[PDB]
Amino acid sequence: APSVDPTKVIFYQKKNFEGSGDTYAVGQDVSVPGSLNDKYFSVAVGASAKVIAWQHYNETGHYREWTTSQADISDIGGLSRFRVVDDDTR
Ligand SMILES: [Ca+2]
Ligand SMILES: [K+]
Repeated sequence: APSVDPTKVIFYQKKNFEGSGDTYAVGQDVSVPGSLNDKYFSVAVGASAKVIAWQHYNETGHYREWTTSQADISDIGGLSRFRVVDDDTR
């Protein structure tokens, strides 16, 4: 994965971290823009950042927690909403 600052994550519209990336940071709750809905397919995850992610905008459907970089997030079945939070198990 490309280098990413500890408190940040970068979403890509291709698998394997290809193409231009969109950077988000700890403290952001994001409903993905209409034009980018379901279009993110990999994510570089910074050392102190954690992504809480949902298939649907209303925080339902396939659910994921990503604490490490993901080369393929196809399995969430179309990413629509996520939060970037401090990377802590508690
Ligand atoms: Ca979706
Ligand atoms: K992390």
